[PDB]
Amino acid sequence: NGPIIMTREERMKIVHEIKERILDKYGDDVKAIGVYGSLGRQTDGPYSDIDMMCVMSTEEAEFSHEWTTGEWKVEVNFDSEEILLDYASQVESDWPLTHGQFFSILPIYDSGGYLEKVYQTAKSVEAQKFHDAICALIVEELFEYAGKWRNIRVQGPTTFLPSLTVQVAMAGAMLIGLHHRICYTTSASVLTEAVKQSDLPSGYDHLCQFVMSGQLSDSEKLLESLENFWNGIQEWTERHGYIVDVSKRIPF
Amino acid sequence: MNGPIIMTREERMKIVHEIKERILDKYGDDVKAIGVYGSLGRQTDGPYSDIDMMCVMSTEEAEFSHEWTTGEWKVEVNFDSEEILLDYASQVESDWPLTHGQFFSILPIYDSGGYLEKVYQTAKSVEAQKFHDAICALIVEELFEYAGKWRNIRVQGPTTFLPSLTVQVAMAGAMLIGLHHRICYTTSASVLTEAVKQSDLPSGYDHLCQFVMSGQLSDSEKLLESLENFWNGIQEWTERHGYIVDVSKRIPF
Ligand SMILES: NC[C@@H]1O[C@H](O[C@H]2[C@@H](O)[C@H](O[C@@H]3[C@@H](O)[C@H](N)C[C@H](N)[C@H]3O[C@H]3O[C@H](CN)[C@@H](O)[C@H](O)[C@H]3N)O[C@@H]2CO)[C@H](N)[C@@H](O)[C@@H]1O
Ligand SMILES: NC[C@@H]1O[C@H](O[C@H]2[C@@H](O)[C@H](O[C@@H]3[C@@H](O)[C@H](N)C[C@H](N)[C@H]3O[C@H]3O[C@H](CN)[C@@H](O)[C@H](O)[C@H]3N)O[C@@H]2CO)[C@H](N)[C@@H](O)[C@@H]1O
Ligand SMILES: Nc1ncnc2c1ncn2[C@@H]1O[C@H](COP(=O)(O)CP(=O)(O)OP(=O)(O)O)[C@@H](O)[C@H]1O
Ligand SMILES: Nc1ncnc2c1ncn2[C@@H]1O[C@H](COP(=O)(O)CP(=O)(O)OP(=O)(O)O)[C@@H](O)[C@H]1O
Ligand SMILES: [Ca+2]
Ligand SMILES: [Ca+2]
Ligand SMILES: [Ca+2]
Ligand SMILES: [Ca+2]
Repeated sequence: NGPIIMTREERMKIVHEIKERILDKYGDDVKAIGVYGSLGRQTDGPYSDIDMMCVMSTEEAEFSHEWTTGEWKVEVNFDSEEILLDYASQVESDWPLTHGQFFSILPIYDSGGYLEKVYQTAKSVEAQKFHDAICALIVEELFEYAGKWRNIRVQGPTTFLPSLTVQVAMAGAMLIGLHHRICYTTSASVLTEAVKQSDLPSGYDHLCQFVMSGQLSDSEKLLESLENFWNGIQEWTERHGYIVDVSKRIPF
Repeated sequence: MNGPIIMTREERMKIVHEIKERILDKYGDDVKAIGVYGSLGRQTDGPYSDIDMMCVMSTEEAEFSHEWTTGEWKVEVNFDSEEILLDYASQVESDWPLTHGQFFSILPIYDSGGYLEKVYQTAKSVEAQKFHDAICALIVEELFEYAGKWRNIRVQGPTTFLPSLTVQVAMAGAMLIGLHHRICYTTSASVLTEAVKQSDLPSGYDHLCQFVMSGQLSDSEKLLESLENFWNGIQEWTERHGYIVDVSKRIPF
């Protein structure tokens, strides 16, 4: 019947059950256990799942247990300290979406401040990595998206335009999050938090109103809204020094 | 940069061969093969399409990519050792229908020993069990969690996320059906349009896709009905096709 309603107290009872099972199964190879996601922020809603992370002493440990009981869902990630720290210091195009997990850790088990170390590593990422990730996002994501809707304008399909518009607004949100080096609280609040940030690219907020409201059927408006956002991107990047290399026809 | 410019297939192929020559010049006999994938590999590139190319290296553990723009056009070249590429071609993730069409239409431009054919043969020869597992994982990892997200939206918001979530659910359903039929979608723009003409869809999916394809995503009440109907169709569909996971234990490890 899909996920059921659960209270915060029931989810924490489940968490401590998982904690005991982890400690029983892996014992002294467990360095730390934490809850992240909305339960880690103590903002989980009725239908929220449980996300837990485990620091293992075993070197090269990298596995996950993800399951449902038919009523609720749990995900537990098991990483060696090195693998977890290296992932926490790595900045992809979706870093604002993903790395909020290291800012929300509720420690449940910790033998030596490992969860604090993970948090310190995530909040201390060098500014250059956000610069590089922003330039990568423009090339690998926004430029490709611009080709996709320009193709749609000349040859369709307009049936893809609503989905693409959603993706573009999300990519724009990642761009803003990388620029402010702030992680969004949750996925559902990515767009609502993005448009309250300072320093938006021209045309971004207008595009987001289509995605947030769901009024994505006027495909001519959407293409014009995408173009204005794309135009504002070049002005915004030049104004913030996120300059993309266009000088080499073949850069290797 | 003025964004992507109009380019013809002839111009894009001229660019491909310039890249091939530079790859062959730089890596010499460590290049086992070079091929084109994406819409240019299918010779269906549109005016604003970019260029996607693959390269098989003999160097062990080679795994890098060069992706760049000139301000007018964009290129991506992926370099993989044969082993890494054959391994990647034979793993089935939740997004296999989105990603692995690349191995079925490679336009060959350089090949020292049928490596491009070997990649294709590897991609088509994946065991049925790998699709079964990917489908069961997808239900747990993606659909069940999406169901909680829209149920959370109904009770505590935000509805401003609902159009986006609905797009994501339609895409995941498209992966689900593509995994079921072992069909890879052509390009991202055709994922939903091809998913809905597949036989034996879960009940409520085509209606959900009609919301997403038409862009009529402002009626939060109707979307929530539609997501629930599709979620119901999933329970019927998986359970009728044997995509069953044991869910009886509170902690299954
Ligand atoms: N190449 C074979 C294998 O690919 C894997 O990565 C796969 C996937 O992650 C990766 O996706 C990469 C991302 O990462 C990176 N952040 C930007 C890049 N444009 C995107 O590329 C892919 O998605 C784009 C659509 N948005 C497509 O336009 C593009 O043609 C496609 N190669 O491309 C690969 C599939 O083509 C691993 N590298 C490795 O297991 C092995 O190399
Ligand atoms: N965990 C530390 C690091 O995680 C990485 O993977 C990251 C990412 O791909 C991975 O994503 C995994 C997927 O893969 C897997 N196929 C389904 C699973 N629901 C999803 O989980 C992630 O996405 C969900 C939202 N859709 C979130 O609810 C979930 O909490 C989040 N961990 O979770 C990790 C981030 O939390 C690498 N494994 C490795 O660098 C190292 O293990
Ligand atoms: N695609 C993704 N990949 C990796 N991490 C992600 C992710 N999406 C979200 N996250 C990270 O993983 C955490 C848990 O994500 P989710 O379970 O999907 C939503 P949540 O933040 O717990 O709020 P919720 O109550 O709506 O569930 C996020 O808070 C975020 O830090
Ligand atoms: N998110 C993704 N990740 C990995 N591969 C993807 C992908 N999306 C699409 N693909 C694969 O990579 C190839 C190239 O994708 P893209 O360049 O993004 C669109 P295309 O198929 O070339 O048509 P188009 O560029 O004319 O719109 C696709 O044909 C497809 O097999
Ligand atoms: Ca969660
Ligand atoms: Ca989760
Ligand atoms: Ca392409
Ligand atoms: Ca591409």
